[PDB]
Amino acid sequence: SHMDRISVPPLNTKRLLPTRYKTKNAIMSILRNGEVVLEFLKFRPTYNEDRINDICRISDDGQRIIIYQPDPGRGLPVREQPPDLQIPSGDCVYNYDNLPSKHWKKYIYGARFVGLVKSKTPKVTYFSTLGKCQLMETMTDFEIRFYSGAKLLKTPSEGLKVYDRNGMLLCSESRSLIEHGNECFTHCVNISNALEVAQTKDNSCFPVTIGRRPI
Amino acid sequence: SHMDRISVPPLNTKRLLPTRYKTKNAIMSILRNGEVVLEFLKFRPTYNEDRINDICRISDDGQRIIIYQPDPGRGLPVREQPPDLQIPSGDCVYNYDNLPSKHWKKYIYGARFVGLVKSKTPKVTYFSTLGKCQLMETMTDFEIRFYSGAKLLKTPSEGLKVYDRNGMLLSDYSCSESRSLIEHGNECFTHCVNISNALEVAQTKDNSCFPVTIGRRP
Repeated sequence: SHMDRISVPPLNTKRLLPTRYKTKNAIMSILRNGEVVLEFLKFRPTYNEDRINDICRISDDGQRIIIYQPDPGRGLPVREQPPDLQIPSGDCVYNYDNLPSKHWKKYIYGARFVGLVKSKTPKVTYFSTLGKCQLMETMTDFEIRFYSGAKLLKTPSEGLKVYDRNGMLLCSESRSLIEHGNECFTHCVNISNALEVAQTKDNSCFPVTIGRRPI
Repeated sequence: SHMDRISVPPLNTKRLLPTRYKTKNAIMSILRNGEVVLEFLKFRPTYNEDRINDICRISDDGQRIIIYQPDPGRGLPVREQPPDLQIPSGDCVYNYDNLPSKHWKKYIYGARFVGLVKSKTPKVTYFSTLGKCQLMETMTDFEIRFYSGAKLLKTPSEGLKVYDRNGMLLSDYSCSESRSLIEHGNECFTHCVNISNALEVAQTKDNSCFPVTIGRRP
């Protein structure tokens, strides 16, 4: 039933570069091979330090999941990268369509970490007459760094905002920058749609950069 | 472990009106009192029809959960309204934090149900110079019915979709017309959000500020 399948769509790390992000509760990595590794931490007085409590690896297309607890009861100490993957024993290998519900929260955490990185990864970059425009891989996040210094931000929750170089939210000059922002956004979206036509499995069309900073 | 918990926060039916969804495997209701009632169905040859196998009731702040399994094995005939049955024992009354994982699928299903309702419930309606914009209770589902006939939809689940005057989905924005629809989308969405934000200030427990409609059909 529609009740036995997780809420998020299967994640995927298309065009996302290696990155290692760390909160107080988790280390999360996108690896060179596109896989997502989540190392959830638990502080262990016994060792007086964070320990890797459990690990969730997710394939670059979101369909294959491995979830286990390393050395249960104590886990592993934190290193500069996630631990290597030991050959799976089977009962720690799940897939997207049958992932049990008790593991959905971890998977959703991965989807969200991937969402974040996608929201900061430029897919189309364009030099307008007024500023450097960047459409992110999410197709919704977008910003312009104006040569003057101002900045326009478009996000899925607030819409378009514009700021001065130090970050104060500016006002008829705003009407001008905002209008230019809409225009660039649409151009970048059109560039993106246009380029999918030339895309093949062997040859990519992104990330793309058009024009250059004037002088 | 913190990651070994239910995958949705507590639901809530704030400002949702009564409603009833029928799927092949459940009947889902939001009652007048704000309660969610999920009726799980299963076809039973012995009766030659679908029977209600079990039931899950969830309070309006998502904090109370009651699980029934009425007339076990046999179930109940489906009715057009959910009946408020006897609870076998106090063991069947849970709260959100202690709900056992064997019932998370049910709860999450309820929370999804509620999200569907919220995504179709207008919270801010604005009549612009170009269309009727509706920002929904989710704060992220947004649509404009342009007076000219175009339509623009915005959801977290599908990004942006824009339909020309002829009801055709646009694949790109080449003409001055399509580019103006996308632009109005952004401006009107920013405004409805600002309206939502500004109104909260006037909100109390005695008086509401939503749903709100600004202006009118030209």
